[PDB]
Amino acid sequence: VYLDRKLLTLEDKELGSGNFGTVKKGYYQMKKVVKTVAVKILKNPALKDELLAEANVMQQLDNPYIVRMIGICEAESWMLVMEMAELGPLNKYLQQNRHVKDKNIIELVHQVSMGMKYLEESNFVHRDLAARNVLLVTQHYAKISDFGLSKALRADENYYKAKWPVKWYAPECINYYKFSSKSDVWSFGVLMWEAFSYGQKPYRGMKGSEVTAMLEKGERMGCPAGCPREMYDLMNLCWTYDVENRPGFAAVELRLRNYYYDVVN
Ligand SMILES: Cc1cn(-c2ccnc(Nc3cc(C)c(OCCN4CCCC4)c(C)c3)n2)cc1CN1CC(O)C1
Repeated sequence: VYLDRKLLTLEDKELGSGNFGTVKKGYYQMKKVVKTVAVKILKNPALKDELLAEANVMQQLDNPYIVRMIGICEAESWMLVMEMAELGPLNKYLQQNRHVKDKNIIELVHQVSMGMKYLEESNFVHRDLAARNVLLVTQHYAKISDFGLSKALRADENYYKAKWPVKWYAPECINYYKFSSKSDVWSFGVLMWEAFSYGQKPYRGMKGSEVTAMLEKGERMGCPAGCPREMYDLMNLCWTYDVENRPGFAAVELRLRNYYYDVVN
């Protein structure tokens, strides 16, 4: 799972840019066929362990609706090589594809729920589940990306305990610093609202404490325009305040599954 640098060929263009460095499109030369890849390149304080951690999480993961890691490449700077989802972030796609029918959005978010169902079974917490971190291969095929804040849970516990996306975070994450798969279900609820709002930002114009204050009164984001009423119930079900009463992805996937096939039938 260590890749040869002379086989890789990177573009000059950047896809994304953070403190890590860059994300660039490229081509990894396989047996005969050449595979297209998205490569996360590094920019020097020992934040190289953070990248190794992300690679180590993706190494263990293996699922249709998760971004696959091809391997690591030590050359000039550290590089996390992944398979290429050509259409990009879900939020940005839906922003500039308003024609996308509501059936198609149910399909795309149900795919995310199945990836998180696997993530829950595999005992990993994502901790950054947003519409920006869902990448599209096709209009009808999504993958969950960005495992930089992801943690593998121990066999005895069922939460991790700790620059946060407060708008995607559950009450227990803000108050108690406790991250479980139920905390990701909360984030999936915000991700659903994002998708049915066509990539609109949640809690628009509000600060973290104002969002925290709003949610404590029992006030939740309203049903976005054209969103099916059964899908909006699932958002509010994902936004259960109590951690224990909130459903896991098994339940979230099962409702999205059943509802989806009453639309296509
Ligand atoms: C670690 C990582 C892997 N990737 C990946 C992983 C696999 N595939 C891709 N493909 C991809 C990724 C992006 C960010 C993307 O948008 C760049 C295209 N946008 C259009 C105009 C500005 C850039 C497109 C069209 C394709 N990215 C992205 C990231 C960074 N995450 C994505 C999240 O938004 C920040």
